[PDB]
Amino acid sequence: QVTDLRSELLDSRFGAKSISTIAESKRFPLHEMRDDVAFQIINDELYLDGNARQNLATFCQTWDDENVHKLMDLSINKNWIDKEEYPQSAAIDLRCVNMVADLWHAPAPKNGQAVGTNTIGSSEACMLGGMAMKWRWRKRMEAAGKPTDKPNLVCGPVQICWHKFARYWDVELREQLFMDPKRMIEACDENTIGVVPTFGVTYTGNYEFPQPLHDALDKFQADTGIDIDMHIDAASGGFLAPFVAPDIVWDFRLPRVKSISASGHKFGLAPLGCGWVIWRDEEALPQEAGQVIAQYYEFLRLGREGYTKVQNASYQVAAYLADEIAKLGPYEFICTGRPDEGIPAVCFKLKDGEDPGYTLYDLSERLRLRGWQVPAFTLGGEATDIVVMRIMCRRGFEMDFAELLLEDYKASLKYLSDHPKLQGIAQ
Amino acid sequence: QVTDLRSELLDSRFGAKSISTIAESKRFPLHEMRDDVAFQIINDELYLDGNARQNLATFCQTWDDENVHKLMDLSINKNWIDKEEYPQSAAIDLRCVNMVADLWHAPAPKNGQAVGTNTIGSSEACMLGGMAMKWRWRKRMEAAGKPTDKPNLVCGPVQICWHKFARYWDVELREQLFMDPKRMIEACDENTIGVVPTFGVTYTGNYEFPQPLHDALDKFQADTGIDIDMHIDAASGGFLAPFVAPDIVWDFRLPRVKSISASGHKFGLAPLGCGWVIWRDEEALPQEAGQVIAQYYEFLRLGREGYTKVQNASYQVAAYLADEIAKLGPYEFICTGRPDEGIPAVCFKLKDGEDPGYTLYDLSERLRLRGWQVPAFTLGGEATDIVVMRIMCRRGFEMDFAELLLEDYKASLKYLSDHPKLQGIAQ
Amino acid sequence: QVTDLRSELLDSRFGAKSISTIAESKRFPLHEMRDDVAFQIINDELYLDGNARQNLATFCQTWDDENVHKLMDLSINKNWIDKEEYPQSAAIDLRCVNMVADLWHAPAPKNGQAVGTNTIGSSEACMLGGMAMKWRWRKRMEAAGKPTDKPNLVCGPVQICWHKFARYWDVELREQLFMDPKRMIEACDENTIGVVPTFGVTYTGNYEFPQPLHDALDKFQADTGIDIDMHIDAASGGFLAPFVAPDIVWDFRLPRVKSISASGHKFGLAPLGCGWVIWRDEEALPQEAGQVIAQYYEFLRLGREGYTKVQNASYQVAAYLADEIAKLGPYEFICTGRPDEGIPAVCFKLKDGEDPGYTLYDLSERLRLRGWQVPAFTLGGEATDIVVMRIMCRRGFEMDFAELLLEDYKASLKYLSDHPKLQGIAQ
Amino acid sequence: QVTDLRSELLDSRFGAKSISTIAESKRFPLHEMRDDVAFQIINDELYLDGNARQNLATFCQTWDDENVHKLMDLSINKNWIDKEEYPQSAAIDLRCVNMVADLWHAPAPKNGQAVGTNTIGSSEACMLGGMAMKWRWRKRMEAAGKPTDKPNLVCGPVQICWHKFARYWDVELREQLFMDPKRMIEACDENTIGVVPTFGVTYTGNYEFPQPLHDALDKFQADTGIDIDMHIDAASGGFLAPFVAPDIVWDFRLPRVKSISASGHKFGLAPLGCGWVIWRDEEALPQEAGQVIAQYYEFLRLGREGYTKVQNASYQVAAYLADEIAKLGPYEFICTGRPDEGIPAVCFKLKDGEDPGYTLYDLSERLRLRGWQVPAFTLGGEATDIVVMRIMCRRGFEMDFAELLLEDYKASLKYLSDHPKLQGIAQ
Repeated sequence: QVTDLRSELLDSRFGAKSISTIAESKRFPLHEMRDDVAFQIINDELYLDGNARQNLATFCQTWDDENVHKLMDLSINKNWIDKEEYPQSAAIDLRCVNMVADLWHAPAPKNGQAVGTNTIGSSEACMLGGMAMKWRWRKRMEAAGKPTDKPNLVCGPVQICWHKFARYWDVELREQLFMDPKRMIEACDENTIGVVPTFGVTYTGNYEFPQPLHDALDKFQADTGIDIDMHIDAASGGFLAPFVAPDIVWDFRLPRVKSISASGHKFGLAPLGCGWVIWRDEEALPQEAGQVIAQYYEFLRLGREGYTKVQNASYQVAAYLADEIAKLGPYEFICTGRPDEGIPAVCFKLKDGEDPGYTLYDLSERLRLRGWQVPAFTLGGEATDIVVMRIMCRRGFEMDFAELLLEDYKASLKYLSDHPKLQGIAQ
Repeated sequence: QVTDLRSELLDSRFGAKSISTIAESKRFPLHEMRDDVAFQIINDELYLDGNARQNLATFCQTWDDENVHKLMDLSINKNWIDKEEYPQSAAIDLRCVNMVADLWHAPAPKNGQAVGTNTIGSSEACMLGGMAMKWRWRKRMEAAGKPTDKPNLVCGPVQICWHKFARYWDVELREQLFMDPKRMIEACDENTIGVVPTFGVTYTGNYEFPQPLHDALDKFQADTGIDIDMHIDAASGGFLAPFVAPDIVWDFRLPRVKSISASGHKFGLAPLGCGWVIWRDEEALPQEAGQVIAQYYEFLRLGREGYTKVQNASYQVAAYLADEIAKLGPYEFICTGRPDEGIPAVCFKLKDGEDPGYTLYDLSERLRLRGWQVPAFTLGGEATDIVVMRIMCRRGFEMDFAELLLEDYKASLKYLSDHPKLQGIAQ
Repeated sequence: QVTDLRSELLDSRFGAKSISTIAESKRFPLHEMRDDVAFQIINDELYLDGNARQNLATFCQTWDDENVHKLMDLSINKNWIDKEEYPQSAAIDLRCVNMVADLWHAPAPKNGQAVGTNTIGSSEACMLGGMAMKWRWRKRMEAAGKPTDKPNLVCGPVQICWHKFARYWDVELREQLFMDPKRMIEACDENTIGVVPTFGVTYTGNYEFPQPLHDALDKFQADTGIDIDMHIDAASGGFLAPFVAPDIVWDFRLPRVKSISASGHKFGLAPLGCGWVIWRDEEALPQEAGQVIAQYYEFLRLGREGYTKVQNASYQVAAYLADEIAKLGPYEFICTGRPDEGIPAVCFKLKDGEDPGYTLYDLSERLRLRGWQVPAFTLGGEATDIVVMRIMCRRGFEMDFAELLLEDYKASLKYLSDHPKLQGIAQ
Repeated sequence: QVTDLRSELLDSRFGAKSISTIAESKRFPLHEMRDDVAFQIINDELYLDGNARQNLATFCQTWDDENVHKLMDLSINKNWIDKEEYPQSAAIDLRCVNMVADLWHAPAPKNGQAVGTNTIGSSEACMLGGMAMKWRWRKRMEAAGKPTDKPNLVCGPVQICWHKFARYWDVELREQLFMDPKRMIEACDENTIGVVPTFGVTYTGNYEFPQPLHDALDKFQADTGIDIDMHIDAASGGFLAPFVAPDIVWDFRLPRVKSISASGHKFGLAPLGCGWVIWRDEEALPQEAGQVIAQYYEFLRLGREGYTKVQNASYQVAAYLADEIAKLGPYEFICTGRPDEGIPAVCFKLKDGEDPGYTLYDLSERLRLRGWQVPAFTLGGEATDIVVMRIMCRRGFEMDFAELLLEDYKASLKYLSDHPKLQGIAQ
């Protein structure tokens, strides 16, 4: 009892009885071990997790500066949930709502504060905008006096964050890289909740433009009685276009856009995982604390100048990888990465014509051997045997890193080329 | 341009031109300032926020050791969203699901992995369990074949996390510290989705015991044909009773308990803000990453030993404050803080008979002047003019701190004792 | 024994038996506890102490950069007591004595090393200079040869750091913000040790000028035989005026100024709490280590450039608060805060005419509710009818902080405006 | 202009124009340099200062643990000066006063708080006690009615911290290792202020015992009318004997002892430099904040157990060095270092008989060559050609260090022995 306790006292962390056992799992621990052994046994499995620096499949953030770290450390616990218990965090939250609703061109608020909402993620943002539009539609059309059972929410080919809404909220849904302006309201002639055109969302890489379709909305209000609003689902374009392509018009510069939704952890440099919903004016919405601190710090420290600089760095790397991989092999880029037209990413498939002995699928793993989490994919359609690869570029992926990735690319190209029987490594 | 730039280079933190302006607000910054001045600008706001250590109105956590700090530091970015991209975080997630669904006594899972779900908060947990049992009821009673427009979900007098459900999910809801076992199913005997009795909820203090009502459920199954299940809403109880009062019956030890909901940031020592939902087994449920890792670390480091020691410390200090403030003045404690009956908290009101020259509203202010966020309240009922105070105890509230609070209490007593006109300071 | 000691080893700091007791007080501890639990026990007391950042009643320093911090860390123990054990600390000490005796315009020392002395505080400085000039007077006037029992040291109405001297050093104490040049020596024309006119000491805020009175000393030398020297008690003006207002005559630029006394922790940016005494040259004086080094670091890092920037920032925010609170209510500022005339502070009182339903005593309370230690006072005179408030500004008090104080000021205005029965909350 | 500025921006600390000049001195810096260059130029001269670890001439502290360092760095600003602005530091101050006045055996205070005073150094303590007993001597004498012009304060032969008092406070002073009990009052039969016998003072190494002289005091009270009190000047015995020699009686266990003075930075493990004065009870005294935090932390963390352990470690090292150096050469230890008799130190001279070719003056410098600041001295008496050396032992001087010191001793012994012309290296 005493001697083994003494050994438990003064011992190397790799000499104790506490560690030589397997980790706990299927039951609750009956006793307590030393905190350093627990810390080590946890740290090792996240070592096994992988290297997130080279994970090019994600858009979420990777790096944060020291001051952001200190700020989130200061704000670990306290919440903005209610009013006075922590009064300044809610104030800063309303400040950032003001700043974002300014950046996306809102009408100047009369009383002095904009209308918006911070959210945990983009899904909550989309669901909020959805039931908001549903509420105003039902209210005014009941003012009209006709009954309801068949409300179709148009557009949104593969977005499921809204299909969950339409699947649970009693909503029918009926819907080039995008849909033409006419068929849009061909399916949306009379009855409709809302029109949701994406903007730099994860699945549709490059912008699905709102100016071409707004002319449609206007002239089919002029033609037939139905006047329908919109909601842009800008998961990233909401924090890219106002810096690197300001002229192109997608915000409340148009009349009929009533609400806009974005995520701040993709490209808003906000670490935790956050989202924003912004409404045009009090008339828009119906009847009815750590991430804000880091986002406000980023807003102050960087501003339009620094944000333009960082997003232009990312677009630069995207252009570089595009051109060089283009002269690597027989590729056909669907998504190149120009600031005017899409988010900084490169999605490309093998040439229509030929197979170079090796499928793209099996190049991804020869890259993985080095630690590059570069993903290959197939799209959802009538053709199911064309396969693409996407190398998303983000903050914290410097040009040097792109060069090392391209060198490992080259090495993989040589290995598969020589040993030709690696043609079908993927399922 | 050059001279003031040189001044910008080598300057004290409080001599720069960038600081002497007011903070940003109603618009987006056009340029970028230096990181140090932005860091300070933010830091003094959180200074003005208040002192969270002495904020006794909250139940959420306050302090976390260094190991959990660096561990969450390591896991800041990565998420449990899917299997491949970060494989071990989801593994540890399912591990903690096993741990919890063990701690609340579940049937041993056949394949080897328990059923459950981690969530962002207790609200999502409550909503999820509610929709789940709604699906169960609708599907099976439609296998019976009779129409459904009259679903009354009973119990839960002041919980709004479920009133939001019943407000949006087309659900009518019809409903001593608790209600007697007979009237319970009186309101419920025929049509009913579920019965939700709380357990250590934020407003209700005492355990609303499920054993007395379970015999009721059984014998009105035996009497009338309706067999109705249950769902415990154990926000704080779920992580207290299995350590400091194990014998008391409340989890799946009873047959009809189909699901349990808890919050892990209240008394589960999990920092971020988390929740747990746990289902009995596969038959129950319908057809259709930083919190887990720190909660797993605390599970391993403390276990049953450490957790019992901690919650018993909290119950200890809660008993101490009870007795001493009891013989300070003419008080009537409704919530004392015994481990058998309630969460570690002390809620007391004025004696029914008399007023000691001062309300308990104004005593909160004379406590506040030194930083004690002790909240006074009024209860919800037909009688409005009886006021209470709650001095909730938690981890990180050592006993000498309690004696300090009591000394400041004494000082406030003397002060508003001498100057008797401070009788109606609160609105 | 063995089990409880095992528990003593593996335990959270809030589960240990050692903490669950009250702190020690009325006796010496017989045994020893662990260092972490004592560290926590102490830390929570300083938590309860208050927030020194928002304590505007003090003039002493609040913040110091990391370099001076780790520097005083390196110098924690060593002493400037003598040359033999630590020879360079005394070297830097004599260096900064040179620096100061320069900054206040001394005659160039022949040997190359100025005369002076670093001290622990301003009180010891005042006593030292007083005893020095008393020795001078007694020795020379006994070289004249007439008896000495009637020494009246004039000026210094409310300074007690000199009245302690005059209390036990056998000195008679004889003595429109300041006194006119004639009555000054009216009280003094024959027998007198010295004339002590302050220079923005703690109690008298704005400069009591020595130029107007020096012509007095000169021509009552020319008229009657008595030649009297002086000693400025510049507790703050000694480290403010030579940067932000240099043209004024107040140091040894005048002939009869024999000594100067200042404090280095007020506006000299020296952390510990220090003082300086400086003598004209060797003839004046009678026959008979962490502060210096941090003050030397700040001298080198900032110099005239940095110090000017800093004190001008403080005067800036002091003017801001003046104008804003001036247009808040019906106030009459006695001390505004112009660099030419006073230290950076704003002392104001109620208008002579009317009371706005609330005294300025009770406004300090509703400011305190948020943490602002803004002190209200009563003046010292034959008339106890006026109450004042002083909002002293210092390094570390950014301007956005000032606007935050102003917003809380506004809130207090509204509150005690609506509820009028708060007429006399202060004793 | 611009190119040199960009060079000053991107540059090693040893490539800038700022460093190539020597440090500032005889004047105030006109401009500001970079703070890192200033920090470096300060750091290197402290390098040149010396190594305080091997400075065995001092008794003051050398090392403090991490927690005391963080407490002091937390309190580097706040003061105990006044009651409200920092209320808890003063509370802890009176706590430590209670604990010290308990440790030295005071009568139990009736109200509950002891009488005492914290001070900056020992000098202020001695001066305070002196003026206190002077005041009582005066008031009692006034009641008796005889004039006071010849007050002699006995004892204190080489202490100057009291001779300054007697030099400025109009006090005549008339006064084996100590003076016999009879001659003490032989110089003090009738007129006397006080009797000051040291205890652990720096100059008189080993205790000047109060029990032998107290019988004297009692029986010359019984013999002639004069009843005279005492004051122990225990600069180090005050924090030594109550742990390592409790039975010996020198505190208020005796009646006539009215006050006791000590320093807390020598052996009280208090870093800053502090002192304590303690009075018997209210009847004793006349009619008219960082150090305490660290001393209170030491009191709690260590207590009687830890303090006994550390002082016994120091006495152990003192015994070891004594025996070993006695084995080295022909030495005659005057101060050996036994716990019953004196402070932990070893003072020794050369044997009266012979010179071993080298004096101990010149052995100290051959020790210095390695870094050992071991000092040699001569005493003030009738024969001043005997020379001693003292190796004071303290906390932070472990046995290993004593062994290395002895080895360097041995090496130096050989060098002087061989080269015999090093007879008179000291002045």
